[PDB]
Amino acid sequence: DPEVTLLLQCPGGGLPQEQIQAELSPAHDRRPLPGGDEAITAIWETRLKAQPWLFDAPKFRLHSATLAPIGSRGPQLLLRLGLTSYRDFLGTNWSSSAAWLRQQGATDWGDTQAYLADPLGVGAALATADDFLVFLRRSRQVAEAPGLVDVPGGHPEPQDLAGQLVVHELFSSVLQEICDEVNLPLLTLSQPLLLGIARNETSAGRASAEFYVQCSLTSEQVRKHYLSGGPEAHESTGIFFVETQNVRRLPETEMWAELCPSAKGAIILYNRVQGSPTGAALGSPALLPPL
Ligand SMILES: O=C(NCCc1ccc(F)cc1)c1ccco1
Repeated sequence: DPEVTLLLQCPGGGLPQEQIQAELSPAHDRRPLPGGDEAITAIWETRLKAQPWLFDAPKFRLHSATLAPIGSRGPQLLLRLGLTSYRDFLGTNWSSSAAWLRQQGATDWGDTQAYLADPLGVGAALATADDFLVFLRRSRQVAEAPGLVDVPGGHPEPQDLAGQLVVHELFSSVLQEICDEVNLPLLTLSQPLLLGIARNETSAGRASAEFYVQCSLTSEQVRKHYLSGGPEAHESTGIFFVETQNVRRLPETEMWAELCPSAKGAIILYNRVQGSPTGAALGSPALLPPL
């Protein structure tokens, strides 16, 4: 799967909010482009002159994520975050020249991402009360991965002492994206666990934080809520469900070729961190069938 790389796999079946620190610092920002940020301004001008209803928005930038030694007390993850924007994204990661920016970043800074916006995404492995994961079909009109299968998620917008508020907005944002797109009540959702971070190599390496969320509704109830919103209540064109039993071997199915890179990241991390039992009971052949 060359289109996705794992940057982080969380321990202990995934990390809760209270175990994560953020450092939000202008040291974690994109570096100015070698020939100047005028190239970004020029792409943005061209785009607004064809689609003048477009608007910019701030985004978090992922610089890096350091895990503590396993089994330790205290905070288990440090996220190093800067600030970027939708405009910077369109001028770097989504540029035809994005691979040239990665090579120049390697040369100048020893960092393939130094010249890339790299806005941070969130996604969820969302499980139902009857043990299915939730999948969504993308419109055939979107710029990236058109008509592909996705999971719930989005790209959160800004507004350990500013740090704890930033971790809170990240966890809050994945629940809000579930409520907005799947049309579920907030009180049917568990507090999220962070499974890990995955990079989309088809989008010049921009990362997404992948979470586990449990819903108290059945697959049939989730479907009713999604559909009862009508076509205008969601960006996706359909919803569907796969038994958690069957998610284990999804990379061997014809579905795998239809999954967008960030959804592949969510499913790989779900299988490694929530699946793959460690103990004698769940590890026994009748509960963990060989092959
Ligand atoms: O609108 C786009 N993507 C929506 C998701 C998103 C990605 C990155 C972001 F920074 C903010 C939102 C798009 C245009 C060209 C390539 O993708």
